[PDB]
Amino acid sequence: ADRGTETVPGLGQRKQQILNSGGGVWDLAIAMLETKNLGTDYVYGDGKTYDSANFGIFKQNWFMLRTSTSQFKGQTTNQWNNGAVLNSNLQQDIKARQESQNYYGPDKWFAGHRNGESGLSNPYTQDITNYKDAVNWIHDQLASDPKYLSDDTRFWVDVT
Ligand SMILES: OC[C@H]1O[C@@H](O[C@H]2[C@H](O)[C@H](O)[C@H](O[C@H]3[C@H](O)[C@H](O)[C@H](O[C@H]4[C@H](O)[C@H](O)[C@H](O)O[C@@H]4CO)O[C@@H]3CO)O[C@@H]2CO)[C@@H](O)[C@@H](O)[C@@H]1O
Repeated sequence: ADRGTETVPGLGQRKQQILNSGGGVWDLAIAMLETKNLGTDYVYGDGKTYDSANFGIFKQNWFMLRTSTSQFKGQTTNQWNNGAVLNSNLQQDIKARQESQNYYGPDKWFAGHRNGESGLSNPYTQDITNYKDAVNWIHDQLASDPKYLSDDTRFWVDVT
């Protein structure tokens, strides 16, 4: 199916760490879609390099990082490995994503997070809206009962 639910034993411990490190429910929804374990132990850079490499629990790409975060603004494409610090600093990870979205606004943040630099050309394309929709649905689920902020339930969407 398009979407569903699964139990990830222990995940509620990591949910609470995220919410105790400056994250909000909206951040948890984005992280929940990105990885099953709310973790950073996917392949380095998510298998990608330079502006496309992904770091942190949200799999933020280096283009977004270097253009919209206080921690990385001004840095170059070639400096992309600097983003890896987010894989082991959850607070900086959370802070960077929030600053990125507060720099670009939600719509353009979605576009550049999903489609990189070329997504900023038009944030309202269907592939971006599909991603937006998925994060909205997961947030609606987490927001429907406070238990979902501390139990081991994961709401997932297959964003084709
Ligand atoms: O694209 C955005 C974001 O996606 C990330 O991957 C997600 C993926 O989007 C989706 O949420 C995925 O959920 C899995 C889920 O964990 C279960 O394994 C599930 O299974 C099956 C399901 O139970 C049903 O039986 C269905 O009919 O068949 C499924 C397959 O057997 O399937 C879901 C769909 O895959 O979880 C991953 C994260 O692990 C990342 O790719 C990220 O980079 C990305 O930006």
